[PDB]
Amino acid sequence: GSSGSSGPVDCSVIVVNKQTKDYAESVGRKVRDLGMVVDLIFLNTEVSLSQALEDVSRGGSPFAIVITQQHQIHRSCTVNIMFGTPQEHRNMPQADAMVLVARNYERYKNECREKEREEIARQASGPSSG
Repeated sequence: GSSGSSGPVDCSVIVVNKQTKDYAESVGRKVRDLGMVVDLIFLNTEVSLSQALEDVSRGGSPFAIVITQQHQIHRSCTVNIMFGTPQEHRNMPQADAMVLVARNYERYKNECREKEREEIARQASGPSSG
């Protein structure tokens, strides 16, 4: 390796609010219980959601979870896929999300792996270096 910053998050959790630090800390770990890389994005009065969504895609994050005060009450997040057809799941129960994520993920991987190292046989410094 070299250092290891973080990389692409299978399912990144978007939490603009702070109060939802624990609640979000779950939905995120929940996706991890499936064996999917998840992270927590805190935007404590900083930037906006999109700003994160933009980094989500560009970052690689195929799935992005939306968290917020309300979402806390209803206890539901918004799973927005970044890869493949534009599928926007609005209002979804954790259990479901976990299934929609655990399910999609399975497939996504099938398309992710593809094969033992793509045809490309040369790295010569890749993306994300800093």
